[PDB]
Amino acid sequence: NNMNVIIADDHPIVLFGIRKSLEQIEWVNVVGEFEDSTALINNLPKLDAHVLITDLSMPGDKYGDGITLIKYIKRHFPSLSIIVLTMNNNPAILSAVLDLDIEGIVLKQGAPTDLPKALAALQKGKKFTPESVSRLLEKISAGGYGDKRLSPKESEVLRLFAEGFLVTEIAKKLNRSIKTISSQKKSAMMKLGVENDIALLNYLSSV
Amino acid sequence: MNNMNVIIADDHPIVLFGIRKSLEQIEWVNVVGEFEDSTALINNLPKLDAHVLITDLSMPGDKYGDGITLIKYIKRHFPSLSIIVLTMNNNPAILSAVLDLDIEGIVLKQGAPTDLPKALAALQKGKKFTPESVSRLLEKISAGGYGDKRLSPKESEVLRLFAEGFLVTEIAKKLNRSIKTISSQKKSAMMKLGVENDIALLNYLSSV
Amino acid sequence: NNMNVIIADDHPIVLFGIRKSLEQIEWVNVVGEFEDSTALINNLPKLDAHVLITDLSMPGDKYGDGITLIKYIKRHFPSLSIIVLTMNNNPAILSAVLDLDIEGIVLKQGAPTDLPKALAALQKGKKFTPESVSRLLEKISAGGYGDKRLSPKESEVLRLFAEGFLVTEIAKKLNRSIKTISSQKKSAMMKLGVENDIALLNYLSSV
Amino acid sequence: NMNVIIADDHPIVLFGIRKSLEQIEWVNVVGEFEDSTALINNLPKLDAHVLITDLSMPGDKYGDGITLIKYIKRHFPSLSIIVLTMNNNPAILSAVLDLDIEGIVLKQGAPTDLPKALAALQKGKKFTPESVSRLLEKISAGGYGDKRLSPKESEVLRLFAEGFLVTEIAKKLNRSIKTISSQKKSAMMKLGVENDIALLNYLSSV
Amino acid sequence: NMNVIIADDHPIVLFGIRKSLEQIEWVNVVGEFEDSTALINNLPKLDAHVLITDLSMPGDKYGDGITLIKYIKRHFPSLSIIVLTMNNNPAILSAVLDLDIEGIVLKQGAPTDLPKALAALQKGKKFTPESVSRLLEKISAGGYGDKRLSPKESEVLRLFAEGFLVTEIAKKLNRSIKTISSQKKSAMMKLGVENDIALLNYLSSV
Amino acid sequence: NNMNVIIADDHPIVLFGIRKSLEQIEWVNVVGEFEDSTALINNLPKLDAHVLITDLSMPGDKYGDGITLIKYIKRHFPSLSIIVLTMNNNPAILSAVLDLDIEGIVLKQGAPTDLPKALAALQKGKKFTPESVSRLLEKISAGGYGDKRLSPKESEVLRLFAEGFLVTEIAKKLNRSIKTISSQKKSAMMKLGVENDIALLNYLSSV
Repeated sequence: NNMNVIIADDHPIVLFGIRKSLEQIEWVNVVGEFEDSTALINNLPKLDAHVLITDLSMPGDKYGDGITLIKYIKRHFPSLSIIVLTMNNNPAILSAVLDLDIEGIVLKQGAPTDLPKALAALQKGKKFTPESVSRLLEKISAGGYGDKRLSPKESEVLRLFAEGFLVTEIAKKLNRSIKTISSQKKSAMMKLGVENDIALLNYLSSV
Repeated sequence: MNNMNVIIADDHPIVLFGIRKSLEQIEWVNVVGEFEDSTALINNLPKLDAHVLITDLSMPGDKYGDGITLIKYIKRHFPSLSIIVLTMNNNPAILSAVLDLDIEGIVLKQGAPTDLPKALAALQKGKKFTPESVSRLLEKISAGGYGDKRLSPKESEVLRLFAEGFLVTEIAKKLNRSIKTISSQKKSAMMKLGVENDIALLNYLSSV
Repeated sequence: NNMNVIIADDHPIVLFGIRKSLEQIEWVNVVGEFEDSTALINNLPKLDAHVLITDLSMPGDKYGDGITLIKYIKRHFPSLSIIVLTMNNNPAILSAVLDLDIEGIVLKQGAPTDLPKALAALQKGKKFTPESVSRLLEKISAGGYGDKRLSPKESEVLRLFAEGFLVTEIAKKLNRSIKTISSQKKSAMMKLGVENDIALLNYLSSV
Repeated sequence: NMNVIIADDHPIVLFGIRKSLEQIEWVNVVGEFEDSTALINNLPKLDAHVLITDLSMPGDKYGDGITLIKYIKRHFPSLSIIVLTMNNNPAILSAVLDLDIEGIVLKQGAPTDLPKALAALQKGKKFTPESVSRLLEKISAGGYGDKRLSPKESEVLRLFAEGFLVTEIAKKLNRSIKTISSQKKSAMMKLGVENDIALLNYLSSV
Repeated sequence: NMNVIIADDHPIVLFGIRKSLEQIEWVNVVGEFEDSTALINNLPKLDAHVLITDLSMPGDKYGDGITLIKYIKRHFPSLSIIVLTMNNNPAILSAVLDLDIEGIVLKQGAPTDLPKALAALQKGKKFTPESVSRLLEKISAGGYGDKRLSPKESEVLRLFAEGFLVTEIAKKLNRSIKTISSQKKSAMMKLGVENDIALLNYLSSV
Repeated sequence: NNMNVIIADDHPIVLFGIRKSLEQIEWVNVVGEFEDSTALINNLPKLDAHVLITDLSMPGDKYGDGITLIKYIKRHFPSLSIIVLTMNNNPAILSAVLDLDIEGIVLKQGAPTDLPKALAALQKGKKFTPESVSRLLEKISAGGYGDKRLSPKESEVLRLFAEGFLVTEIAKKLNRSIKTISSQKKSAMMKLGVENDIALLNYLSSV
């Protein structure tokens, strides 16, 4: 079946390569290309397509930036399928994009194979997740904070610290020394990526 | 001042004894129970002739929670009880979290000889007690709960766009500045927030 | 069938009155009597009772005051059926008590047969609402704020005022005089029981 | 330089805005509107992301006042908004600031406030003039007035909300019926409520 | 004058509605549409009070059915909506009424219903025809059907949702396994669920 | 690290088997054995226990039944780790018990191997889920409604039906024959376990 597609990307060289790779798929018909979000949004009403392939970092000063722009397109064009094509390999960005409930994400890194597969899955009404995305979602598998998971003893020490126990009181409670629990705490702070107690306690309110 | 019955709880037996002796020198305060652990405190609360509890944060007990969670538990299960938290913990985020429980007040132990009687007096006049020391520690997280040195408008915008999914290079193009300037404003922002990597920065920014 | 009943009232003559009144009903067995909520709550784990008859003004050092005590009993002893017997005839109080999902309210100003009817309805698995309680609920029939409902014109004036229009600007838009809109505004305020514009705006912010 | 759109339906006030912005070299007015429908319909094509707008603007289509501003915020989220208003009511000004916008400028306030607001916006900062802050002091006690409820007043209201009749509050707090009736009456005046149903609804929110 | 927009992709129905409204002197038809894209794209331009629209209108942009109606409500909040539909499923009609629109008119209901809907709108009131109310009585028992769950059926379902086996329920209630199984079957038939998993999911999300 | 344990079960073969299994572990002490929920709740405050091994369907009505009793125990003794033992092999019950956030579940077949593993997992800090539980959860692996997943075509049909398209109008929308769509709807209704359009729509509204 014939699928009408719109491309939105502000990197001319990437846009060029996407156009060329979609021209070799006979059932894909490109009906628009845009370099900023104002032109994209203002023209979506007049173009017959229900697939948008879009990046995250488009310029424009009306309809929001990045994830907020994708949310905006979703709410204002609810029948439009969205594939996000991005160079952002940060795990927390990718999972936040997947929380929006869109067709799929394609990393520009592994993209020669993935974009045609994403479009194939879309034609069959399925979502697509390439190996290169689920690989990066494993780096936030241990509680959303990293590859090195907190040990059971580290987690208890941070739990008591978040409950209002000072290090000496944590030492007194679990029978270990002050040296031991100081290092179990320091170890845990390094894994979470935090430099002081204020920032540690803030971080633990979230998760 | 009218006569006021009081219950005291602290896991340090020497401090518990000390608190009792200080309060026995005040003729309008009468201590009717002392506890070392939270299990015995909770199990005895139903029978004790008092509705004012002065309590620690670091009590042992394997049953009703510990620290802030234990205080929550006491509030829920004994909602007429007035609670003063008497603690050594000076960490601002712990203090504001205890104040969010909507209790009578916090007394820091270093000021207890004068502030603990003032807390009990404020309770009789139906007002909360927050000593100057506690107010000043709360000022060390006055900028968005993360520190005293606030993010500049330029730093906030860089972080905002980073949270939206802009890479540093794309923020530079967006804001029309160099990659060196954006990288510098980001590094400064991360230091003020006290975060060391991007995963930590983005999890932190999911709160705001 | 027989029914075990606990009574709680902090007025000694009323507590005696209730016990004695129920003494006439052969199938009612009074298994406990309380003057304060602390003794009541401390004995509920031990007593086998289907029903608690209680007022709202009991003194108590521990388990809450009034409605909060009723919530407490409903939460911590979830099989206990509750009849609230109260002198409080304020419609918002009675409404808030009925929202807790109890057997029913009986007024101390009620009919001689109201409390016996409530107990009888409970045996049949049904809630009881006395006629006197229904008439009091009619006093807040119009949106919870009173008996006299806001007119369409009054509501439009308050809407525009809540959205930030001055009375002079409401006159211009609605094509009416300042006197007419002032009068409709003054009328709306009297129906809501509100004395100044700050109170009016805070009231409209909630509902 | 900064392009700007202006929306106000009082030509006298619109001249004062256009006059004071003519004095500022780095501001360009690229759009002027008198109703909200024309404003909203043209925002997609206007070469500006800064709007100076009236609160009480005519317009059948997209809402009125605070609701209109929320509508603009939602449909154009990158737009910075400065609200120009004749309304001096503290609760209204408070509710406009809760929208999270660049700021409010009063028409009655000083003539340099709008230049300052635009200058603040250049630096990424909100602007709140002294005239707005002065008016907000009128609701500094819990958003209901200038005079705070005393501890005794608050306890009386708390017990009333729990279902204690005035007679039972008196027995509970060991005081006369006229004392707590007086404290209740005083509390109701500070909140601005005339009867018990209004009082009890007010206490459910806060 | 009440300006009206009409939207239906069945031409027989679309021209029919035009004729129906031309008989009423104070109604002005300002637009006619066969799809939701053209409808939504022109709503900003057209000055209209009311929209008469069906539920199954084509369009690949702004949503389908109920979602299209919600979309129109959010983005054009002054537009009164009358839904004209051939769908007479009570759960659909109930869900459409929950949107807070002017009304529903069934296409197989009487030919005076649409004029009566427009007349009611002009007086500031909602219109619900008797044919719609009759269909709503088919889900009167808790939104699930005509026949309400008995007290005993509800007791059995309650224990089953708590994790009790039928044999355990029988023991607890001093009844036979067959009696409990029969009360369960009967309850499942009233609810319209065919297996235990569907029953539990149905009971948990309610 | 001596671990004090309470057992709550009214089935004698199961109670005996649990105690016998725990007798073999040197660091385990049984400090309570209860055959009804009221005795259990009344004695929880005065026993020094970290772990509760409890039955899902114990007698006693005072504090709730089943899943509701477990939530009640959780809220009133939040530091108490809970292992639920169950004769109920219904997948939807098991997932609802797991949603309570507890140490784990053991089926009735797991008198020997499952409890020592669960208790070892608990001492180390981790949850435990036996193979026998996982195997039964596979029966609801598709969306919580079964093991036969709705196809994309089926899901698109149901989505349009929930939005208020008649079957005739779904055929026009999707450009398929009415016969194909009726067939797709029927098969989708079978997978969900619903018998009429009202149940289907309520199912699609809620979950």
